Amino acid sequence: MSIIAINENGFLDKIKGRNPLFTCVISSIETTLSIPISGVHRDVIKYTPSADVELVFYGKSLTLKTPPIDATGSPTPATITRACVELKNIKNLHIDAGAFVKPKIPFIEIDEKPTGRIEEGKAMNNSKELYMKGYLLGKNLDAELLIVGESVPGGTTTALGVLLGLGYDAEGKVSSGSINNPHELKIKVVREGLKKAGINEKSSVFDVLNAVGDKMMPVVAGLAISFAERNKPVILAGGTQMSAVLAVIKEINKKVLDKNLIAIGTTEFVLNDKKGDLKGIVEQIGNVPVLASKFYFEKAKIEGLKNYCKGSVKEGVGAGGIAVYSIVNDLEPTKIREFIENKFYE
Repeated sequence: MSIIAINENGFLDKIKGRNPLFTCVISSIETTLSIPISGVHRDVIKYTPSADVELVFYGKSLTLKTPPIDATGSPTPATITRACVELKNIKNLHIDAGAFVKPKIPFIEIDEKPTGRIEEGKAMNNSKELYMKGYLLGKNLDAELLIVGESVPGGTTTALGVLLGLGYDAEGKVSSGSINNPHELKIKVVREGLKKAGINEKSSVFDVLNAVGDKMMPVVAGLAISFAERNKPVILAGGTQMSAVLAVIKEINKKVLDKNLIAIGTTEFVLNDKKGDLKGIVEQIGNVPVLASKFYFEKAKIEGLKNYCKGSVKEGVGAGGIAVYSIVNDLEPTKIREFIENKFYE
């Protein structure tokens, strides 16, 4: 309808009428401060993830005082997530797995240290701990459904690395936030780091993460496995990075994906990315529902939204996913667009 479904195997009936909790897991990547692997400008990259979740939780950013707009002038996808949170009354609580600058709203601290130098094969020490920290947290979170999103700048390069390190064919398939994608750079950083950590076929998932992952990933894997083991549906609210994460879920608990309980929820912009292949990556991982939200941003009064139609900003902060949740639960898609148009004064 206003949802694009790839292997909807009675999953949409599973998220209908259920009570959600939304959470966004934020992290920073040390590489990102010296190497322009991400589209977020260096001058503001440290502050970006907190500012995102502040907008979702509180209604405005508090470290950054400026409005939801990126280079290109596009409203950042937190505007979508917020819209949904306000129009569908979705309780939300956000998690820090290493943001350079911490949020000024209440947040769950899980790891205060950033993800490390990806090109040096030292992303982290404790992918297993982070996984467990996320698992145990999930037990104490009560909801009939989890929508778990992310906000990690440079996360598109760690998604590439982790998938490549688990032996998937991902090369032209993981993409970028922007239209421009410095692929040559990104893949050199990732391969450089797999080389240095000594990653191979015999490597464990915790090694690959430790080499080139980002800390958001284990936590979300823990969170998701936890809800899935309790027979609760989970929407991995992100694009191509969530495929990486799905890949990790498969390594830790292959038999959880046999339950039809974990879906990727993203936007039409990611799905229909000319420069990437979410569907393709996910076919290699397993038969998992992939669902994208339609925004009808072509009709938007605010021109920054139409930039989504071009690829200039595609997804983030669980926007794709929380909108899937909303739309299936009877939010008219245009209500999202209008919300954002009305809200643009703060």
